[PDB]
Amino acid sequence: AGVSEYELPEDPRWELPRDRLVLGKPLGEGQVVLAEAIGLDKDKPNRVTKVAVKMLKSDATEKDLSDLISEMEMMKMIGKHKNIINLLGACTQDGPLYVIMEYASKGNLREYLQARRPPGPEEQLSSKDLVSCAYQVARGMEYLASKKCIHRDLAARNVLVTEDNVMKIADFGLARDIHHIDYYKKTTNGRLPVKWMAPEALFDRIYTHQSDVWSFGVLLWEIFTLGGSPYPGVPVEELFKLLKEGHRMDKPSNCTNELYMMMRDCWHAVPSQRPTFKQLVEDLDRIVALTSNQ
Ligand SMILES: CN1CCN(c2ccc3[nH]c(-c4c(N)c5c(F)cccc5[nH]c4=O)nc3c2)CC1
Ligand SMILES: [Cl-]
Ligand SMILES: [Cl-]
Repeated sequence: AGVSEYELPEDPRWELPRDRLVLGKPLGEGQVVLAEAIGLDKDKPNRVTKVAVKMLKSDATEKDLSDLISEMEMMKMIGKHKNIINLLGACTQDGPLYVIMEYASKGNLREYLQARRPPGPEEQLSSKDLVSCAYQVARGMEYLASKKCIHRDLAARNVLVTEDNVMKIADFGLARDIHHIDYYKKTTNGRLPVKWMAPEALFDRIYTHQSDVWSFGVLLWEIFTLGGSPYPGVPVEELFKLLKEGHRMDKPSNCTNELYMMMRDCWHAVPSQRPTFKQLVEDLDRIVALTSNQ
């Protein structure tokens, strides 16, 4: 097929033999599939680990390859954290590139939240559990900011949830060209990504840790609305006009004034005035401690 024009250098720190990998069902679309890995840890060769594997489609170009490589190398550099999707290994030699990453069995946080809305098929979440989820997501972002990583698309759809209900930030290492970002393309739930972007990111294409903090304000809103859709019915130009006039979303029905205040602070018009992720981690810690299970 032409796969591939260049040569991939080997990296013994991360390489896994291809036959140690037992590929399973598609998880999403580069496409990500569930797989079983035999002997991921080279001191325990007879255990399988469920993992997710990212790979190129048959249609891919040298550019897609380069992008996937960039994400893998960024992930090597950023190192490990409980609340991000971690690099586990890679198959780079003698065949298609496979990037092996942590598997989150309950899927993305948006659907996870929606599936637990009171009926009108699992159980409802307590206030404490919602705040704990915000807290975990903030800890992940604080780790990434400390490693000088700007996410640029933080949203519930890019938070994954493990078997053990651990929140893990995903897709922080993607290489995208913000200038070819089409404001009109929609997500696969049908929503417009532009609704998570800070105004200076939106209008001026300036991406900072402060604009990530704006996005985290929107994610908080998602959490306390149980996976609700920001600015429903609103198209891109009307959104621009809302933001230019200083509109901010209403306080979700079940949500304390302290948490809504946290949201509004994340949405400060002056970026320097927004809290940092470190501050959010401390505030959410205290609030988790003061929130009832019941
Ligand atoms: C009934 N249940 C619904 C939720 N279920 C589910 C659905 C989709 C899912 N995608 C991932 C997943 C990624 N998409 C992913 C990535 F795109 C990059 C890096 C790591 C990744 N890890 C993942 O674990 N997990 C999923 C679980 C399992 C079945
Ligand atoms: Cl590490
Ligand atoms: Cl979404």
